[PDB]
Amino acid sequence: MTKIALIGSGQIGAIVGELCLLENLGDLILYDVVPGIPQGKALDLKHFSTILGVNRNILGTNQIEDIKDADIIVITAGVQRKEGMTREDLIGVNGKIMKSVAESVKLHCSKAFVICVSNPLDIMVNVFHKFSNLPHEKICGMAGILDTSRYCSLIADKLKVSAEDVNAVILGGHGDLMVPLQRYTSVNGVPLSEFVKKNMISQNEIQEIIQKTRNMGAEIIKLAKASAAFAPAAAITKMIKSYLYNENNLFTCAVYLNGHYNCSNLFVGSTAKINNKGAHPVEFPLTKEEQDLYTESIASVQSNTQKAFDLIK
Amino acid sequence: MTKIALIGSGQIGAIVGELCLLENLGDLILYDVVPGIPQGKALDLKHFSTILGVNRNILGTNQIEDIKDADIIVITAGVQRKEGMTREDLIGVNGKIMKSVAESVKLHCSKAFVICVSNPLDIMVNVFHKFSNLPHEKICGMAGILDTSRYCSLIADKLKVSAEDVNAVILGGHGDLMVPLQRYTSVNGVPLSEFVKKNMISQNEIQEIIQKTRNMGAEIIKLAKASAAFAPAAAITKMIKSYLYNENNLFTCAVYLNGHYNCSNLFVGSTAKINNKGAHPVEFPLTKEEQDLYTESIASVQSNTQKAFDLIK
Amino acid sequence: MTKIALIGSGQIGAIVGELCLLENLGDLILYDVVPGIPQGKALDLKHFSTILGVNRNILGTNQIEDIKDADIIVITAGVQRKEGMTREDLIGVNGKIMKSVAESVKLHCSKAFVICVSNPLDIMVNVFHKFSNLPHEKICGMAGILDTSRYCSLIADKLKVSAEDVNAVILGGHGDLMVPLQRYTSVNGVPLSEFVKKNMISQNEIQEIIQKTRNMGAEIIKLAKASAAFAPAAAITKMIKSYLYNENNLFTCAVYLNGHYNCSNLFVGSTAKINNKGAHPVEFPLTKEEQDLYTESIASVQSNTQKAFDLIK
Amino acid sequence: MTKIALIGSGQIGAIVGELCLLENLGDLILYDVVPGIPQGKALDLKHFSTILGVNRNILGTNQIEDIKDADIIVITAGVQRKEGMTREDLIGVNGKIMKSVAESVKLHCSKAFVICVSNPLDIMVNVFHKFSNLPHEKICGMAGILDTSRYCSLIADKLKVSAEDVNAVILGGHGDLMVPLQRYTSVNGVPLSEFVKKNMISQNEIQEIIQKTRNMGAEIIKLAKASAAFAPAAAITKMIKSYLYNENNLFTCAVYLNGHYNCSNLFVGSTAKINNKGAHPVEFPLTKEEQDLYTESIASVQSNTQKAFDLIK
Amino acid sequence: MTKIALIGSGQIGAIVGELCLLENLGDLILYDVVPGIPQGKALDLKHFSTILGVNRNILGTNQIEDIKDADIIVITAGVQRKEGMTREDLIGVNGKIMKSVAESVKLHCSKAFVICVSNPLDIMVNVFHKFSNLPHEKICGMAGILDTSRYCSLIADKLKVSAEDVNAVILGGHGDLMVPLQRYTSVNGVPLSEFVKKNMISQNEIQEIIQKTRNMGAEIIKLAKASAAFAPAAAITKMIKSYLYNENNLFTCAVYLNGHYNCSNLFVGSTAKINNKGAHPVEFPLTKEEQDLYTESIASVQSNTQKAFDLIK
Repeated sequence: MTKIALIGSGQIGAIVGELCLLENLGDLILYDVVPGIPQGKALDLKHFSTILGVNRNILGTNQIEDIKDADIIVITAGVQRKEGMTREDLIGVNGKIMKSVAESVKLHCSKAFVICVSNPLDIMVNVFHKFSNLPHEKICGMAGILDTSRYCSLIADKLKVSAEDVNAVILGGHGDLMVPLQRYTSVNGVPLSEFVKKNMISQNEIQEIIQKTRNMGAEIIKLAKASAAFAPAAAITKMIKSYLYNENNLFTCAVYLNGHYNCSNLFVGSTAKINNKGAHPVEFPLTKEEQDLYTESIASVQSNTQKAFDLIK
Repeated sequence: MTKIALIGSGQIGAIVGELCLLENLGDLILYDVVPGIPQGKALDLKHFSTILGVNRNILGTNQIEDIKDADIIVITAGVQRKEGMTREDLIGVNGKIMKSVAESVKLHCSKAFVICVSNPLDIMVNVFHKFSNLPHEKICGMAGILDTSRYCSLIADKLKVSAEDVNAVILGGHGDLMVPLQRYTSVNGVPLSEFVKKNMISQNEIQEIIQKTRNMGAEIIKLAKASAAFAPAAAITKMIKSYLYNENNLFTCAVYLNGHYNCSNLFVGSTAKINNKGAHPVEFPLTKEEQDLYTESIASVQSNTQKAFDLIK
Repeated sequence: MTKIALIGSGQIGAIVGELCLLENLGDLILYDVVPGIPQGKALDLKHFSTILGVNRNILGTNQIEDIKDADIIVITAGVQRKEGMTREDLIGVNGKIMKSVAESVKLHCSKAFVICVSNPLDIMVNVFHKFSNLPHEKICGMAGILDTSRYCSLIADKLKVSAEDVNAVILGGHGDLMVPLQRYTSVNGVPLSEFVKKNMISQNEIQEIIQKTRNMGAEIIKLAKASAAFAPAAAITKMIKSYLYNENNLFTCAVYLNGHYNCSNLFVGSTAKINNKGAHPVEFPLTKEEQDLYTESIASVQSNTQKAFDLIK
Repeated sequence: MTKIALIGSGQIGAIVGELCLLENLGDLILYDVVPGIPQGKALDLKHFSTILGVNRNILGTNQIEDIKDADIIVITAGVQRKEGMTREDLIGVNGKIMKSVAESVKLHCSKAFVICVSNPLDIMVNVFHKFSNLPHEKICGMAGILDTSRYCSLIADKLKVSAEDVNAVILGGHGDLMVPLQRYTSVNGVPLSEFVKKNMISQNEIQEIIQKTRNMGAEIIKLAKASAAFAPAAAITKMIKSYLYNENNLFTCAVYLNGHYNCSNLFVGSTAKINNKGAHPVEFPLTKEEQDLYTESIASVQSNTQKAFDLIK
Repeated sequence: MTKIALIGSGQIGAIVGELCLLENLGDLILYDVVPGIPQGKALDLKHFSTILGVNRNILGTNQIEDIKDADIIVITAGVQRKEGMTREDLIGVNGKIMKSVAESVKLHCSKAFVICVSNPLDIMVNVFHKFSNLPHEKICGMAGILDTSRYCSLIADKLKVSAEDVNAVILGGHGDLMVPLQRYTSVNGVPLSEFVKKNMISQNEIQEIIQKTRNMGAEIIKLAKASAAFAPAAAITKMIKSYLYNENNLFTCAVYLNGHYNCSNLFVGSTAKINNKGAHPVEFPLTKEEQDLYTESIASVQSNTQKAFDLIK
């Protein structure tokens, strides 16, 4: 009975649709502006569903009114960045697209939980909120899970351990001003600081890792000649699962802050719980230095978000 | 410990890699001729692995020697067809590529089980056999599973049933001369013929469905502007699973015929079992009319194969 | 949000609960008459859930009112048979228990879909219907998927093939009078009759297999000193999945017949579809000899159902 | 090709076999001393396998020589404790049974990786080592993962968070002298201490939770009238998976200490990595108070292990 | 210990301070921009306190940093409208003042609960939220209580009953687009509609009363040559009391809507509860016609709020 609408049928959308089918999360509505594309991918995905014994319904459409009564909405519509570009260079073109999608969600399915993915992520979540007229807990953006996966994955490699239970918190915008928190990094419960004391990893090796995390998006663009698609889709699916199954899992994602971390009236990457009712920030006790860094990230997101609103006229 | 080598890191390969990671089938070696591409997709796949709690190793490489000791080889290297083109139009360019891959497998991992996917499928399997020097049971191509999924998917839709237990046999080349067998089509055990007697589907509706099944590959290319990637990948992964886990499943795939169905010394789509030891054809008692259709399909594959060998000097 | 209520916290119930948790089908309500038992299994199932990363809610209770607003009900309450007993020996004691459970469902959650498992199976589905006051499509029992598994499993062994795509229809009561249909038995589409023609299996071997299928329930009792628990639980889960996810899969199960197969006003093992709206019988064209066997099975289920109603006073 | 041998076909063994089948980990060998019991459970597991589309081989046997060439061995053979008994009460009867299993493993498959589960756990691992003549890294016992899952499950409930990414380290014997480490407890990376500072949980509430974790095994026995089976099986499976797939995951489990934590020549619950080569202890920097508690737990295990060796003559 | 800060020491502020003292709600901080004014009113209020036996502390100040650690903040700073003006004519001058106060509250007492009173009310609340960086539940504006008191007062007069237990809901902006709800008007529990049926009041008399309620603000300006001061202060005090004493009273006030009444991301007059944690909207089921009126009011408040933000660059 659950309806999942993918607004954007590119790489990410399609793989998200694939991963939702694998876990039987819901019926799919594949939407795109470009004619034929969603219908073709929907055909493929049906055949895929037949081979693997999944039976959910899949509809490829160019009519956005087909999004009606979606329980979940995943927004990948928009242009992606190429080599040499920043995510912020897309601000003009994608802000306009995001507003249009917001307006459509507003009139067709105001009760949906909305995961925004268009870049620059945090900024575009703010645009979607402004024009959508949905409650703020029902809107979020995925980024922190992806940055966290990269950071953890690199930490796990250096420590010669499974990435499976390396966890971490990364605060702030999906960009160069991420704030990975060493204090909030653990390996199956054991803080990262124990591994530095045991000389299994150094402060410098960690700073190196943090740098690779920051530039990872660009690095994959450079190497693959396309932007990352699999990891973003898995992260999105993780957030969908947390909502549908009322899991109350604690992630980092772009979320409405409201007096948390000295910030109010802005969507930005932060620690949050996702359940039945949406995405809910949680504040943890930061040091002065940690909070200073986080505020600095929050200042960029503030500026750029204003810029985005300005450029939309 | 199992090593899976993906020769070709395009859409199909990557997704195959993705599905192999989801089921923990083995460590991946992502190979492509184009520099940087496998490395980047390997990065994305690692981060995808970290998010979903898979821990298998993933290596992106341009050095084909890294294929050494692969248990399994999936070949997607080659060019794909565009709108208006037939699969047979690729014969010239892909035959040469397949020969080169055959030669590489010959010197670097002669013990591997080889699933060919490059188009036109059946023809390219025969090229791979000729220059690889591998036993014929250790080589096959995926196609029948894909074509079956399509045909079963359409039969399921028209009968308003789950596709989950609609099974069928499609014999012959992966092309316009496929031979779907109505006699060998069932819905959770019940022959398709019972549904025609019950008037739930007509002989015309079936012929319509067989036509859509033939053109489906072209229809997706027209709509999606790219060739089917998810279904093919699932089909491949099924055949991999059958080999690795010694399942002895009965599929249709491109397999070495040797007196079966009045055909000898040719790889062509046919009923076969896949286990530990490879792909083994199985002959079922066809009617005259069925066999006649099959032989006709075999004849094209014969002709086009000879063409391919000729064009390779 | 989906609530799955297990009325009976024995082996079958607990495993069903476990399989439902693995696929995230819903929150569990584990009910039993015996104090402490459901609470303890619920603790174990929570710890299981924690280790496998499943987050659904699990409540062990002795208050049947906690079954309120269940979407799904699985009934395993009752006594099981020991060595030397038939299923029909439980008629007296389990009829009374079933009635009581019917009365409870009637006042606490009249909108649920109800899967009965207590033996003798078909009889006890008729009892539940009589005293529950639910629509007939909302009530069924599992058996035919279990018996089909056993029969397909033995066929697969003899043919040296994967059981994965061996499908079959077994009609009739879950007892000695099952009617497995050779004509509706296929191996990945290919009718069983093709394998008799190819001399891969003989009519005698098939009769042998049909006998072992009939006695299988007793053979496991004799060997394991307890009745089969894993396979039943899987079959149940499959029916739950076909209802929750509106799959419309075609199974054999105990369903309300209403002019189908010359039978009216009785729950008995038959071909049915399960979807959002419940279990719906489907009639296929039987031969005279098939229908005669099926009618004979239906007669025992009739007699024994009357016997059960009589013994309830 | 992987062979998993379950020495003991009770509740735990069967469920382990059920989980291994679900993930296609390997062919099963179900062994027990009592005739008929493994054969019957093997039948049920075959049928379960047929319904869920798993195809691995399952053999039920009373001939311990069938254990040959097992890659993995799970030992659950032995008596379980009843209400009012301690785990240590089983020392006499289970020590003898463990020695006999050791002697059998010694002559039939000396290259296996061995996961011991019979109680009292740490003690019985030491017995197995003594009489098996395997390398110490190839032997371990599951316990920590179960105790950790309980403790984390309770922490999660009190904090209103998903258990999914609550991690923790519990050191010491599987018994009243467990040492849960608050310092090494995190919620998706965030240390437990942050939740105390934020007043979301108190030091007393934590001591309460530690008490319930200690008594949990007994509490289930009291409520369910049988010992925990699902969570132990899931823990086991997780250690199997970490070995077979060379995951190098960091758990707590009974492992050979060798200068780690001021302890040498004893198997005891401790922090360890599991991979291709077996179970390897890892020492983390404990406080004086933590180490004191851990040494106290180690002392009991020492004493009781001696006791066990003594009672074996 | 409670500190109540009055930002603005005009008529309303002083009377609020008077009423707080009468009920011992807290220590007062009287702030104004004009030197000497607060110090003088504070003296008077101390003498008043001495006569009436109240002993709270009272500080008159021109230093806004004396607002630190205020639990409550009442903002009356701004210019009031004269005869012939609308509340909307103040938009330019008061928006700027409100922003400045917002900035000061931001740095000096971010934990306060903030009651805005400057006109035009709804619009200025939205300005305060924008620049203050406080959670939206911690900010509100008083208006409904005043409008409701006027409407209930007039209904009481016409019905010859005590105003004491005449209750009503008035939705929407504090202006000509108020929406009084007849359905939600009662006299000690008895709906207004019962009095129309009893012929104690007519539909026309009610429309007359609605009109007097809308113009009442202006009518007092015309007659008294100053804007209302006593009632506004009583209303404010009632909202303070509900916060400080955690009463959870259901009023109408300017509050952050978030998917309530088809409106999101705007402060506007609505039904809300006030407690410990701030002002929380509540949605009641409106008719189409009622919701249409309300949406119209919400549109003005939208437009003018935008206007206000524009006039502040």
